[PDB]
Amino acid sequence: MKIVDVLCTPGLTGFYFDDQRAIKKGAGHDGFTYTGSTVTEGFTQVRQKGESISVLLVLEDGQVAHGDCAAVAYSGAGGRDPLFLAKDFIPVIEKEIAPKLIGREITNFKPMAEEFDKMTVNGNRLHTAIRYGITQAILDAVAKTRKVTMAEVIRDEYNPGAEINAVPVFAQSGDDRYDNVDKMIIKEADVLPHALINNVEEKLGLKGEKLLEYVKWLRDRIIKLRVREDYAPIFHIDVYGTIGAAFDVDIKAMADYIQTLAEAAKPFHLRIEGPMDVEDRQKQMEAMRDLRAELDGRGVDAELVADEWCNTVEDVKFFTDNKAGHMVQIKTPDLGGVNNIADAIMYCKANGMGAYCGGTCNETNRSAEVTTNIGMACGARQVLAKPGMGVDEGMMIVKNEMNRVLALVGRRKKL
Amino acid sequence: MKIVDVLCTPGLTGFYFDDQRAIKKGAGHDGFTYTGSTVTEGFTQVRQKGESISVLLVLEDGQVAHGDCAAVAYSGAGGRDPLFLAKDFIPVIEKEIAPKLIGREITNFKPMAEEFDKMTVNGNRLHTAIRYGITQAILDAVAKTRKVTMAEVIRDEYNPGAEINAVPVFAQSGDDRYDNVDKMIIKEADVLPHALINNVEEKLGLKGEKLLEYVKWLRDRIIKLRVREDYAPIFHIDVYGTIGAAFDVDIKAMADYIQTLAEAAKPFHLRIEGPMDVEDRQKQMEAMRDLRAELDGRGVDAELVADEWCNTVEDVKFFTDNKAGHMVQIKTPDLGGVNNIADAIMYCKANGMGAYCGGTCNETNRSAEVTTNIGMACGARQVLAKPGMGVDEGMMIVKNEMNRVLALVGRRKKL
Ligand SMILES: [Cl-]
Ligand SMILES: [Mg+2]
Ligand SMILES: [Mg+2]
Repeated sequence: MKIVDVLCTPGLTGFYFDDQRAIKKGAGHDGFTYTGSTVTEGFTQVRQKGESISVLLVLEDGQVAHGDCAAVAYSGAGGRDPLFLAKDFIPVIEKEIAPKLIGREITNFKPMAEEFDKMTVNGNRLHTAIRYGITQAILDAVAKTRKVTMAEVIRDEYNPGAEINAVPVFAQSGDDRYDNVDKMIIKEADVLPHALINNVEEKLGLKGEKLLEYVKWLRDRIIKLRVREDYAPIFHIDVYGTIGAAFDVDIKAMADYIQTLAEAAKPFHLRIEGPMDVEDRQKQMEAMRDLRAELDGRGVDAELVADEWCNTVEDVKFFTDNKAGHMVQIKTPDLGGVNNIADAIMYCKANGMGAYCGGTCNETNRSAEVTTNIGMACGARQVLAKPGMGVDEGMMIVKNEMNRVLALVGRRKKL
Repeated sequence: MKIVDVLCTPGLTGFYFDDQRAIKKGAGHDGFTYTGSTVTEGFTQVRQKGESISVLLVLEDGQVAHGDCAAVAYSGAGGRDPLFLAKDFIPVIEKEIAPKLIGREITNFKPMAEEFDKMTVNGNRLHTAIRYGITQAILDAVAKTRKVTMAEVIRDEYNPGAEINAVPVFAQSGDDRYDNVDKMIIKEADVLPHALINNVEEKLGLKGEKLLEYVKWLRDRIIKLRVREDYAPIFHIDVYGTIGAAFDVDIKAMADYIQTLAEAAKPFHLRIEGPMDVEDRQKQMEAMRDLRAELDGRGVDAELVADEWCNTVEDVKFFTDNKAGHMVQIKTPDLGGVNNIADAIMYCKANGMGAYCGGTCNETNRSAEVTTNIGMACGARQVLAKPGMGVDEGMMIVKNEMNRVLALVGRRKKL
């Protein structure tokens, strides 16, 4: 099957481009908007519409493969590629990438994805978001050519022989950590709520006392609201390094604190994302490794999820190798070509590291469908319900795709 | 080409099933839930998860057509089919419709959709949600057989010789009529905000003063936040009959009051949905017609959008024939077969009535893509951004689908 055409359309995402540098300097509030001057190049406002590029591969048989280019909300922030304005990046795809695809015979997903993930123009690598879209399109093209699900393609090429099963769906609440919890309970998230505990005083408490009461509220809320008695989701709470800050990164003091969180969470199981956030990757690994080893040596039944300083596939291998937490976050848009997600997940598996197949609230419905398929195929420990902060939509996009994929795969076994 | 297999999966939606009867009975808000006894049959809490049924037709070439069965959030309410629980209706599909689809030749969309729309079981019509889902799936099957967009199939069969263009996108705010407005301005909604003015004293104001003030605020908000000065969206406010109630359905008084909103909305054009809500369909048509008469005769360029008592295709024909409003809401989930959306729009356009291609917050990402296609094909006046109350997600689904479909058609025009 040849590719005969390549179309690009600009688009929306499930959220916003936020000027992080402006927000961290003290950008004020006004309704759903931020105020004051923009700090980051390219921004016209501190908050503006998040953008995507839909990449369409017209196939020889007339089918159309579809992937979406997207970046995180903090597009163009520290250590990221420039603000992903479709206007700036459609011309690159149309003049540098499309001619490399038109007339190409569709081969396996792995080699083609890798070619396009590493490709250079003027000796310079492609914007992560473009690699993200183009490889999603390529995966969808392989799947359509072979008449199977994207999951199945990824399984064949990255996880030979394995079963494809449902993956636990993790929902994120943002600051509305009470109302969106209700949403998640009612939509039966397998993992919840993130809770956006990004403030020591306001959100954690100076002694961690606020999060402690939140965990108790959360446990009770589930017991009260759940339709089915046997619905028992896993707690996943992101403390943006505030446990570290509130306890001066004292390994033992953090673990003692975390133990009381666990006591408060029971009967439910507790995952804490980003306990600490220290000053370099080496020392983040060490602090995660040792806090895990502390928790583990004492038999405190809480898991740590890596985030801060764990970005690249190389990072994923580094945190994995060194058991720097119990779960490593695989950051789908940041990794560029979606083949890297599968590589990263499969490394985690091979080394017994829990794999959180993540994403951004600022990507699309399509990009979410694709990476869900990857998550399923590689047996990730959980996948993010995404995009958007509405919760319902993100859960629907991700779980419905999961459900249909399992239906189709199961049909194929009995043929 | 035939359909070779049918798969049904249970799914989520962008929203919830709410027991409307209980909500009117006085169910108290608690977080994102409602307290107390359910009043409607089949409900187990006053708010429960929205449910969908993804319908997949496997065709003999190995492509998979996908349609989503979905109902309104007030599933099971007055004049409605029973609460659309997946577990209740999947077996109906599997037993009664799958055998009729497996082995069926793909001919044209129109006769296939009509057969399945009007299909009976033990003498009784099928649930509107099943008809909704099945016909979507059929439409997609037809498109995939012909290797064209869903829009092009509908254009070919209902709107011959027409171009397919972008359609104004309308966003709903729900009660958060302030912050969600900000969203819509940042995402550049063509029509906004709905505003859920569903209460006389709290929302409209007794003498209309609250809506008037909200209009003023809305106008300033757009001028305040718009990225580019020539963004001039259309105001569309739903008032749930309350202008009728506050002004004793007096035509002159209502005409006078909308004139003031119109004046307060300038430079922005205003549409008011459901100005009144009377005792029966006949008196509803008359009030709509006479109110439009007054405004038109007085040259107040503000429009009236029909809703209440305008439900089926005969109703849309009824409101069209008697110029009862300037626009009519085509209620996509409620109409069953999606072929009926095409018939209703095209009637409206043959007789110079605005066609509002609607939907629900409680349908799916897929149903929204499909009916968006129908809207474009028949050249609707506007389409609802949907599903979900998040706003961002429903705008992305609807508008990103819109842009891709136009890119594909434009390509086909140059082939
Ligand atoms: Cl909240
Ligand atoms: Mg984190
Ligand atoms: Mg209405």
